Parts: sequence; structure tokens; C-alpha cells
Amino acid sequence: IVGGYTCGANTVPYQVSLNSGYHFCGGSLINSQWVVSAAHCYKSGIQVRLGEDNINVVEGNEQFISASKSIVHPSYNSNTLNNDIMLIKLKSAASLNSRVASISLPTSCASAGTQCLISGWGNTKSSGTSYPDVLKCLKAPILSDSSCKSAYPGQITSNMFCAGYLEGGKDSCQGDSGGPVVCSGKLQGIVSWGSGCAQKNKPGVYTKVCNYVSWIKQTIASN
Ligand SMILES: *C(=O)CCCC1CCNCC1
Ligand SMILES: [Ca+2]
Repeated sequence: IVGGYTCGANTVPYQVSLNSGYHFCGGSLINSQWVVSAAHCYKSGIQVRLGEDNINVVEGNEQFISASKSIVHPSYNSNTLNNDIMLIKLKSAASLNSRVASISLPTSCASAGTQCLISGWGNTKSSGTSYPDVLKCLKAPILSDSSCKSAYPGQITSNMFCAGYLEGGKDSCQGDSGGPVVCSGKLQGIVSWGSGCAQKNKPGVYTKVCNYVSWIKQTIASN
């Protein structure tokens, strides 16, 4: 996250770190046995780390659970990143409480101007790499579809939305992929792609979760 602040330990209880010997993507806990992340974060050998703040030190509250299966959306397109969403089932259920809790799925989509919270352990520099130890947060608004399409002509599908600042300086960045975009207590987006990090006129693009609620519910119910 570039231009963000330190969230504070366990203040984002649904945030998870996907680990393969190092942190490579974020995710969101939606129930005790399932996490939602981005399809482009897929790989085998994923260990889900819950209740984290400093990802390089065991501080207490951490729960490390292996993924039993990962389900990439059947229509995911790696070239356009359309349908960039994946579900991960945990080998055992997580222990929920105040430091580890699930986030609710939306009932309606959010409108332009809604302020959301984006969090993650991704790069904090737009020009070069600096990865933080603790979780960073950023408050960002959802932009209008016209500003989003004017920024990325021909690349925005109806399963994506832009959030951020056109002036540059504040954005999600590499390492934040797969993580949550929460607005009014509902998971509305997943960090997906953008051009560089916090560049002027190039906001971040997020997977529009409200378009997948029935798919998520139906997939969880059958697995
Ligand atoms: C995931 O970490 C790949 C890059 C994610 C982009 C970075 C720029 N802001 C939008 C998300
Ligand atoms: Ca830790």
C-alpha cells in the first residue's frame, strides 16, 4: 500500500496472508473454512496465515492453516484478468473471535463515491520496492465508471471497478493482490491490477465482488 498508514494490530480481523515460504498475496476470510482471493494469486502449496500483523514475527493470535483446495473462477482470463476471483477452502476451520473474524459478502453493489478500506503487506513505494512487516491500510473512494474507463480505455469489464486517487500518491501495489476492499462493512472488491502504483491518472482496478455472490454461495455449498 503506498501513501497508507499502519492499521494497528488485529484491527482488520478478516485479512489473511497467503504464504509459500514468503508472503505473496492477501485474501479475506468469509466464513471459518473459506477465503476469497484473486485468481491470479493461484499456486499450489499455499498456507493461509490468519491473525497476523507483523508477518516476520510470531506475536500471538496467528493461526497457520493449509489450504485443502483452491477454486479459480472457471471463466478467469489471465490476459484480461476478467473474473479475477478464487475461493480457498481451509484444511480445518479457523477459530473465530475478535482478532480473527469473517467479513460479510454484499447484498448490493456499491456506488461511486463510497469510501472503502484497502489493506495489505504489499510494497509501500511506487518507484522501487520496500515491503513492510506490519499491515498497512488505505481509505480510498470508488470512482465513477466514466473516470475508470477514461483511464483504462477498452480494459474495464463489468466485473471490475476503479478505486483510488487520480492525483497519484496513494494506491494498493504489488503484494496487496487478492486482498480486501471493504465498504460499509461488506467485501466489495479484491485487489486485482493497475498500471504501476500510485501514478497520476492510473487508479487501481478491483474485482467487483457483488457480481459473484451467487457463484460463491453455490460453489461453497457444493464443496
Ligand atoms: C498484486 O499485488 C498485483 C498488482 C496489484 C495492483 C497494483 C496497483 N494498484 C492496483 C492493484
Ligand atoms: Ca506474525
